[PDB]
Parts: sequence; structure tokens; C-alpha cells
Amino acid sequence: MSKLEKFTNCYSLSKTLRFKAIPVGKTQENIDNKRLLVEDEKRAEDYKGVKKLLDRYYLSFINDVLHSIKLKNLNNYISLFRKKENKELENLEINLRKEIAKAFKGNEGYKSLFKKDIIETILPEDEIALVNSFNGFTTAFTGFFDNRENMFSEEAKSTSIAFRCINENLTRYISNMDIFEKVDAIFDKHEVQEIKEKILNSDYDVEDFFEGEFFNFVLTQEGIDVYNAIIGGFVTESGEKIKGLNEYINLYNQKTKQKLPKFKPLYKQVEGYTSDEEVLEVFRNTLNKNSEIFSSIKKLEKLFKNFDEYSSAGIFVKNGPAISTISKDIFGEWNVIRDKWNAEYDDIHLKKKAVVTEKYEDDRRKSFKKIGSFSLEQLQEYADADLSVVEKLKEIIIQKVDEIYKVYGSSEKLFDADFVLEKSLKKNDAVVAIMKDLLDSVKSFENYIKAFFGEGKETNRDESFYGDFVLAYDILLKVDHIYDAIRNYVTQKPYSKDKFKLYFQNPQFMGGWDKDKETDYRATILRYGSKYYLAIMDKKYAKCLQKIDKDDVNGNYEKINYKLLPGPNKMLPKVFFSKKWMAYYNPSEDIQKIYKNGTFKKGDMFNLNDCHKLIDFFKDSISRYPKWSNAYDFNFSETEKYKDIAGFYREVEEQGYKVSFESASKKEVDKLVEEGKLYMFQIYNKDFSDKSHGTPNLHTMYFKLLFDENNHGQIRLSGGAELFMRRASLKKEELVVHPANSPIANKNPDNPKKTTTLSYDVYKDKRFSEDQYELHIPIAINKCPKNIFKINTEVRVLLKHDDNPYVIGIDRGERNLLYIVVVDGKGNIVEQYSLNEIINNFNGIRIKTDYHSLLDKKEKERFEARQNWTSIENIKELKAGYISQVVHKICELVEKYDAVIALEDLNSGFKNSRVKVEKQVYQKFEKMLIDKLNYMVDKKSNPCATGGALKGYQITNKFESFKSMSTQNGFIFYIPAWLTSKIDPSTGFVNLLKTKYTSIADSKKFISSFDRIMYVPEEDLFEFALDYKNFSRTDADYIKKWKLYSYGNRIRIFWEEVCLTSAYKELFNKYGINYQQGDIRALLCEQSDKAFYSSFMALMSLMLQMRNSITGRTDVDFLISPVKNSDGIFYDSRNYEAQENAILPKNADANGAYNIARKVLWAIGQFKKAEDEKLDKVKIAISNKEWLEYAQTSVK
RNA sequence: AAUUUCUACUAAGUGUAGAUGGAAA
Ligand SMILES: [Mg+2]
Ligand SMILES: [Mg+2]
Repeated sequence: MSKLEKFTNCYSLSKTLRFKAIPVGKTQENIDNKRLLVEDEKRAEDYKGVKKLLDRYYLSFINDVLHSIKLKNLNNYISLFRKKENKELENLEINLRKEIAKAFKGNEGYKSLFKKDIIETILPEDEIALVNSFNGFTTAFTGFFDNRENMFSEEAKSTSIAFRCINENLTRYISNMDIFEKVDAIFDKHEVQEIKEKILNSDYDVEDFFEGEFFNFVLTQEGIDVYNAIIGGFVTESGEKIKGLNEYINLYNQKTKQKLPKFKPLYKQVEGYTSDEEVLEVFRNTLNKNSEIFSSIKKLEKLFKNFDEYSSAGIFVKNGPAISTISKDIFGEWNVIRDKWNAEYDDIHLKKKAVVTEKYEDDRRKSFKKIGSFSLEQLQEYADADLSVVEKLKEIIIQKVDEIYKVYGSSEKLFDADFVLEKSLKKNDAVVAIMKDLLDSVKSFENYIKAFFGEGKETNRDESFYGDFVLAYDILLKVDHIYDAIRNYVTQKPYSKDKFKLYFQNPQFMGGWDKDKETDYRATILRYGSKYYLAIMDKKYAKCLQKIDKDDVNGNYEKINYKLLPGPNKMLPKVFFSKKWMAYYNPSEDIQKIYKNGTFKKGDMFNLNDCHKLIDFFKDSISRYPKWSNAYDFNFSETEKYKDIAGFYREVEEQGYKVSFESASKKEVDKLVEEGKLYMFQIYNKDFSDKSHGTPNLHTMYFKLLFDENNHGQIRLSGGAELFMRRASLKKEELVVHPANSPIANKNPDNPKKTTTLSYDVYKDKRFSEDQYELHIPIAINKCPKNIFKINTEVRVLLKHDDNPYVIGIDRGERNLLYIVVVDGKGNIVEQYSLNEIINNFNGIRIKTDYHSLLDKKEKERFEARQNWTSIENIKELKAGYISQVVHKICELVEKYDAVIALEDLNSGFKNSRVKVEKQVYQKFEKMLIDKLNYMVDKKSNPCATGGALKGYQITNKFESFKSMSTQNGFIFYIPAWLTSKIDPSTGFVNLLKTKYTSIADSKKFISSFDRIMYVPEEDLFEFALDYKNFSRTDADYIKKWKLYSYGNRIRIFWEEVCLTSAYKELFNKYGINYQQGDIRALLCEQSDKAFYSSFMALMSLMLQMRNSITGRTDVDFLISPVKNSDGIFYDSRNYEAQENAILPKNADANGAYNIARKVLWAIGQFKKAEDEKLDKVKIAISNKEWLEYAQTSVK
């Protein structure tokens, strides 16, 4: 049989639809008469205004609660913080977090908050007219309620004002208290508390307000601003201009050796993209010469001009990629400080033992990550002698602000306020890109200086630096908000997706659908022939649909009808115990008591007989209930098979749906449209057309099978459909046209037909140049799933009873975009091809489509376009569509082969400089991938068939997070692809040796670590046998014995082509060696010049090098292995390229793909070792040692 | 150079192929 035969009735899915609503008859004229546009347009307009009023009264509410609660744990907290044990402090910090959570939530009203009542009465106390108009429209603000209930939880996020008031502000407060205790000797009694307090408040002393017992009092924003008035100063309502205490420390530069830390301010809490001239004006206003941005930049200039004068111990930079970046900047290469730290740390932890284990490696990397921040002193230690790296980075930011000065001096001409913008933003792209150069210069500077924090939480620190540092940084951070705002106004389309929902004076509109409650819902899907429509009714004619007949007038319609049934588990005890049924039934007192206790629910109170008699009471009460017994010919299953109540809840849930058609008539309700008493919109797409012949949307098929009589098992709508309204963006006159009868030269270079001539004009994007109606319809999938199991485990069960599991290998290549391989469950490769060309199996002749040549044209355009954001979004979404094509090809291969799917993990993965497909692109790839695999249906089949819309394939769980993709989602496998590109598949061979030349002594020991170097004249080759245990870090090998050989040729990057043996022999004849008397390793060691051994190191690098690519031409990018097979031949890619189906791979792409296949093959081999109850606990992530053993042994 | 929307087209001439889950910040 097949292996896809279990992945149906597993779990639910919710989605929606989006469709065109075509006005039919007098409907557009009638809404134009009755003026149903301006009011919800105005409602959408002042929805932001009343939102702002809600924020205003929310600040009123929290300021009302901001006077009451007093805290106690602060007294021990300030001591255990300030006393220079952190797990105990964190355990008490949990108590602090709980106490402030209680102080936030459990007090002071806290009731009429996110309901109807607040906007119904409280905010009334347009503005009153606006709230009256906004009544009963709370659904428009439910999202605001969910958005605005965020501040009171335990989230510790930016939303959390408890985190915001404690975790930074109290800490900075106590540190400022202690700094005040440090510098209180310079504070004079005439200045710092007499004039300032007796002007500001005349309240209690500043030596009172430096106590921890006043932070609870100054928890308000008034305390925040009076704190920052102590720091900096205040206008004080006149021209008095009071001083600040930080300014007193500033004027304590009279000793010219200040060395005092400042005071940190407090964090309080709580726009653009309209016009081009507007955003350029706000750009100039944010970025002018006397702007706060500019002056903070100048502050950084003076600060980091005199940066060399402070504490090297008290300065810190964090961990990240930027430390490797600054390794490249200071010393020249990438991981230099990294392996310097390994050189120290392995002197510490590594003993005199030579081998480094894998656990040593991963825990060493874990320690490297765990040290999240660094003072400069160990960095100077890893630096060599006479290297002021602080002066080095000082000169780096000096030349960075020099280039900033350069872009200023070349770009200030737009800041001429008298100069006017002449053309559009889409026209003056030169100065647009100039502005872009400004912003990316600032962005590169902030990412470069972004390491200069240390994220501490640290020891003693130059806070005299760090306070002014974060003072400049708070101004200079929101440049990103400015950046992506103006990037958005760059990247926006010529149109927009602006839309506004319409209610027609009905808050009870479009929620329920199937039930006879359309006097409130007032809308119903209609059909004639195969053409589907939407009919909407007025309040005065809500029961217009009663007087409808079939009546055989040769005009007939199809009224959607029956009863959906939502929420049965909550609906049934309500309707059966609301006294409208207590009065109709007896009711039985024993089952009333059993329900009001709960002895049928699970949780060690459950009795199966009590549950079953509750079910049979539900049976007889439902069969006696008229509105459900006369709507469903009820046929449940038998009583004794019911294990619980939730299963029968799903049975009544599936039996609460019978949607089909009433036979209506046509002409009288078209007349009711014409009289204005019917509102009438045609459900529309492109595939509703008369011209519709090809392959429509799967979503349209979904819509059809809402009314397929055989879809009882079961796909059906979700209630609560919406309808928005999209006006025009551009004008129909103002479009550029390709005319009737005109030879229009085609764009695809793959069709032999190159020019199109057709007999009607087409416009510029006509659907976007007019005012159109858009319906939005939700859809339900698998509400009552039958086959429930644990997914990945049952996959492993199928693999346990497998005989020969086929597998898809999935990887991006270098000159290839994507590559897919077919391999069996015994490592025998079946099929392989790249996916650069993309073919459609379509009615007449199949035609391929290459995205690769497209991307080459786009990179050419971006080279002659100076990398504008238009090109960036261009190539990004070209990738985004391309991968959507890829995954359709993927799942087509899945339904062909019933295979298993494995991909490069990025939770530990890396990228190597060549594949165009990004981490973000690949992330989008896998997310759309797992979404497509969350339900899999071929359109072309019978929808009722296995694979069709009834019986498709839910093979995976829903997406959780980017970090959640952890080695498995069922058939999905997030693979550590370490050491998987440069790898011999034909034998199982890899180099482990670092071939960068270090020393001549290193060269000589590298020679003598080999045991035999022998020229052979039979093959005209060179024998290179070796033991890996005479080499460092070769622990993962299993064979370790390899006679390397050297025929063929390779490519120097420089591209440059070199053949191996000729290069060897010319070096040996130039340095004077009879090479025909091996072994001569001591004779190689006998040389002394640097040139021979460096060139020899280079030649050895060529020998171990396997991949060559010319990187400009698609063809000549080849591979070559140095070690023969089990029968005496090795593998080159040029000897297996021109093939159709061989056992070999074809390139590095197929190599890595075959690697993936062998990883999951080993995973199945592990599954063939343990018990079925243990397969969940089976560790999955293969390591290098058993990986190479698998590679060397299963190679046969 | 058309589209419920997105991508590549122009497929036999008002579309073709695919992907396509929205409201909320
Ligand atoms: Mg189609
Ligand atoms: Mg397009």
C-alpha cells in the first residue's frame, strides 16, 4: 500500500477567503442615494482620534492608581544589589515581580476596562457626538483591548510598565543615589537644594529624595520629570533657567580632572508616510545641521576624540558577531580573538592530553557564548605588544565620521530650504539614493558602535563615560524608525491596499450565517446556474426572504440555508439548564446534582456510567428539542462506545451542519434589487468568467466544495465574514497602454513565439484604478478530527516497519538555485536535477522557466542601479515567489514518492558567501513549506479522492517560532549540515587539516606527520598514505588510512588553472630533487627557504582542494576527489555530468543533497535499533564521528 | 501586460501557470 495513508482527520485548520463583490442592478445607485459611504469612512477617520482619547483616559486611570500601593522588599533589595548570591537575588526578584504584578492588577476598580461599559459611559464623561456614533461598534476596538491589556502582565517586555518602572528605573535610581553619596561633598547648601527646591516645589529636601523609600512616591511621571529636572534643569515657567546637578558636575571641570559619573534619567511612556515633500521636510528637520541627531553625533566626536583618557577596566563591549567584525578590523581576519580565547581556555581546561573531544568543542563554544561581554584588558592581552587597540578603534570611528562628513559635504544641497523638489520621488531617484546613502552611513555607524554597550549588569564601570554614551544613544537610536519609515515610503507600490469595513447600521452583521437569524445577520449567499451571488437586506425588509417561491417561471435562485451550530460544549448546558428547558423537561434532580458537581468530567471524579447517562439525557433532550430535531435527521453512534463527553461533543458538532440550497425564484427579487429593497453583490474572481477554462484557484475550489453534496466529511465555512471597501489609487485616464492590434514583443526568452498581437487595449493595472468592493470569508477545516496520534513518533513507526524509504534531499546551490535528489533507503541514488529551469505540465507543450537568468539580470540592474531599495525588494520578493513555485514542485515529488523531507537547520547553521538564497529567504521558504504541508491537496485530482480536498495530507504541526524548528516536525528534519559541502561521497573522505601556512617548523612537522610520500611512475602519480592520529583534531574519523593520489587538475582562485603533478615536478626540478626514490620526506624537510615550503603548502592546499568553480560561467564548476574507491578509481564531476540516471552524484549540490540523505538514512538506522516506546526519546542530531563512520562503512 | 492578493508570464485570446489566512498594532 502507500505510506501517506494515515494523515487525515488529525487536527484543525482555520483560514479565510478574499473575493470581489460585483454590484448588480441598482445597488451602486442605491448606496449612492442612501449615503452609506461617508459615515464609516468618517468612522475609520476618527477611529484614531477616539483611540488617542482612550490612551488619554488610560493615562488618567493609571495616574489614579499611581498613588496608593507601598512596597517592602526594596529594603533588602537595595542592600543585596548595592553591596558589590545572585540566584537568591533573582529568587527575591521574582517576589518583587509578583508584588508589582499584584500592585498593578489586583486593585483600584480594575473592572470597567476592556468592555462596552468604558466607551458607553466613562469616556462619555464634539467628542461626545463622536462616541455616540461609535456606540455598539466594540468589535472595532476588541483588537485595541487585546493590545492594551499588555501592561499588567508578567511579560517583562516593552509593553510591561512594571518592568519599565522597576528593572531600569529603580536600579538607575539607587545607582544615582550612591553616586550622589560619592559626590555629595561638592554639592553646596546654597545651590543644590535651596534655590532649586524653593523654585520647583518648596517640598521635602533633596537628601530626602535620594532615599529608596521615596521611589514608590516618585513612581509617577511627575517624579520622573522632577528627577530629570534635578539632573539637567528646568525652564521653571520663566527666564530663570535653573541649573542641574549634572551641570554642577560639568562645571566641576574647574579642577580639570573631573572623573565623576553622572545621573541617568528616568523612562516615561507614550509618525509620517503622507507626502514626499512632507517626508523630505521631516528628514531635513530630523537631520539638519543643528538637529539633535547632528549635535549628538558631534558629542560622540568630542567624546571619542578624548576617549583615550579613562578606565580600561571599566569599559565593556558585549558578545555577538561584531566582535568577529572588529577582529577583522583590528587584526585582519575573522576568528582571531576567538581562537586566542580558545588558546587561553584550552590551556586552562585542556590538560596535557592531545585530543580535543566533541563535548570539549561544544562546551567550549557554550562558554564562548556564556561570556557575553568583555572588558578591553583581556583583549589587549590577546593583542600582541605595542597595540593600543583603543587608539585603533578610535581611528576607525574617526574615519567613519570623516566619511559621514564627506557625505554631508557632498549632500547638503537638498537642505537648502529655498531649494524645491522638482520631480517625483520615483523620478528624482538620484537624490533619493543620496538620501539613502546618508541613512545607510548613519546605520552602518550605529551598528558599528552598537557593540559599545556590554549589556551590563556588570562590575565596576566607567559610568562617567556610559551615562553620556546612552545620552547620545537615545537620540541616535530612533534613526532606525526614521530609516524604515522612509524606506517604506520608498518601497511602496503605485497603489495601496486601503480598505474599510461596512456595517450598514448593523453591529449584528455577518457573524452567524446558516441559522434562521438573517433578520439580524441580513445577508445570504445566492446562486444561479453555477454563478454565485451575495444578497443583503434592509432593516425595513429584513424578512423579505419569507415570500419566496420556486413557482416555475423559468427564473429560479438558490438561497443558502440550514443551520450551522457553533460552540456546542458551551451552548448545550446553557440551553438545557436555562429554565426554558427545566420547565419543558422535568428535569431530573439526580442528573442536575451530577452536573452541578461534575462527576462525569475527567480528573479522578469521572464515572463512565454517569457520563453515559448524561449523554443519553442529551440524546432525549435533543430529540425532543424542536428547533434542532426538525433541522437534523439525527443519527448518532451507540451509547456504550462513548468513552467521554468530548467525543460525542464532536459527534453533535459534526451533525450540527447541513448547508444546502433553497429553491428560490429570480425575477421578483431582481425587481426587489431594482426597488432598492435588496442589496446585491456578485461573488467574483477571474475564474468566475465565461472565459474560464484552465486551472482555477484551489481557494475557489474550496468555495465550490462548500456546496459539494459529497463533502460531508467535512469542509465548511467559518462564521463571521467581513466586507471592506477599496477606492481607487490612480486615475483611469492616467494609465499607459499596450493597444489593440499591436505587436507586443514578449518577455519570456523560452517561448519560441516572441511577439503578441491582440485586438483589444489593456490599461495600467485597471483593478487598481477604480473603487472596488471586497468580501472576506472565513473557512473551517477538520473541526472533528478522528485519527489522533503523536505525529513524528508515528512517522518513525512507519519508518520502523519500512523496507526501503525514499527520501528527498533539499539544498540550495551556488550556480544552481535549488537542487532535489531522489535516493532510496539503501543509499542508492535514483534521480537528481536542479530546479533553476521551472517547467509547467500544461495542456499542450511543456515550457521551462529559469529564475536564475532573471536574478542575473536583476543583479546586473542593481550593479548599474547602485543597490537601491527597489532592487532589494525586487530580488527579495522574486525569491519569495520562486520558492512558492519550489515547494509546489517539492510536494509534487512528495506525492509521487511518499518520501521524507530534510533541510539545513539554521538554529546552528551558517552560510558561505555564495548562495543567493538568504537566511531570511530560506526561513520564508521553510515557513511557506510547512504551511503547505499542513494540508496537502493536488487540485487536478478528484477532491473526494485520497490526496483530494476531502482526503489530502496534513503531515505536520503548525509553525511555532523561528527557533522552534528543532530537528523534527514529523516528515520535516532540520539537519545540522556541518561538514556536508566539501565531502567525498564516493568513498567518504574529507580533509580536516588547516592548510594555511604558519611556519617552516609547522611545514616540517606536517611533512613528518605523513609516514610515506611516494612517487609512482605506473600511474605517474604520488602516493600519500597517512594516519589521522598523527594529526590534530582528527577525532571524528573512523578509517583514518588513506593513500591520496593526484591525477587531473584544479583551479587557483587568484583566475588560474593548475595541473597537480606537473606543478609538483616543476617545483621538484626547480629546487633540484630526484623524486623517484620515495620516501623522501626527510629530503623535503632538508630544505630551509620560506618560498619552497609556502608554495608547498599552497600545492598541498590544491591537493586537498576538491571544489573548483570559475564563478562567471555556469558550466565549468567542477569537483574532484583524491582517493580511489574500493575498486581503484575516484570521482570527478566532469566524468558524470552528461548523464540521465547514474549511481553517482553530479556536483557539490548533489553532494550536499546526498549528505542530507545519508543523515536521515542514519536516523532510520538508529530507528532500526530501539523500541517503539523509545523512538520519541531517541536523540536525533547526528555528530561527526558516527557520521564519518556511517560514511565509511555504508559506502560498500 | 489583465489578476481576491503576491510572483513569473502572455499560454491561443478580456487570461495562463503556480503560492495565497485575514483584523490588530
Ligand atoms: Mg489559474
Ligand atoms: Mg506583477
